This record gives sequence, structure tokens and C-alpha cells, in this order.
Amino acid sequence: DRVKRPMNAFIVWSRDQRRKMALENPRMRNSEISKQLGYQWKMLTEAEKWPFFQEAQKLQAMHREKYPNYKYR
DNA sequence: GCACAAAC
DNA sequence: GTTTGTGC
Repeated sequence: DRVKRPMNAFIVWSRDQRRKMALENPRMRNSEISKQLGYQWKMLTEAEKWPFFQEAQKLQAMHREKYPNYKYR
């Protein structure tokens, strides 16, 4: 049925990026950290792209090559 | 448009 | 309460 899927390049930010928001703002009332990241997307910081994108490339490549024609259902 | 993952 | 990326 469902194939396994590693973290998405988007949740990757969540992992480390969010840790930054948790330091100075460990108490967010509403879901602001959500619409806030949207602002970062219209202005992606290269300091965060190049670093983890190189790895995220092969993660997808391996599992992808194991399920070529297998698609969501 | 549908299906999945994580954490505040 | 919610965001987004990937594939057709």
C-alpha cells in the first residue's frame, strides 16, 4: 500500500529551522511559525539551501529508484 | 486534487 | 489549528 517516504525537503527546515524559532520563541500562541515560514519561501535563505539540499538529493534518488512505477493511490 | 510525514 | 514538497 503506502511506500515509505523520508522527511520532505520542507519538513527538513522544520527540523533545524524551527529549532531556531523554539529558542527565542518556545511559546508561540497561534500557528504563526506556519505562515512565517511561507514568508521565508518567497525569500529562501541560501545559507540554509545549499547545506542540506545536497543530501536531500540522494535520499529521494535511492527510494525513488526502488519504486519507479509505484504511485500514490 | 488525492496520500504521506514532523513539530509547535 | 495549519503549513509545504513530491508524483501523474
